[PDB]
Amino acid sequence: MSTTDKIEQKVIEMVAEKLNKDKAIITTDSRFIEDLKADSLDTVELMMAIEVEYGIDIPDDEATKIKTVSDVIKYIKERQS
Repeated sequence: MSTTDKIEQKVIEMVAEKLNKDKAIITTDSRFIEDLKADSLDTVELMMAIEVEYGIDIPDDEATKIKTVSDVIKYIKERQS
């Protein structure tokens, strides 16, 4: 049995709290960065909430490795020690 599976279905609640994206907007290719025009000073805390929530770390280098629903579950997965 694996718990990570719950992450693939829980991600919706994550991305919804990360960039304040409504559940009716949560999409795999959610480009909130462009559509919502997520500024830099804003992404600082917005993206930070992903570290205090998941309890992991995500440097600028991997900032684009957990932005998408498929990348967040694909990265955080292998990242989860």
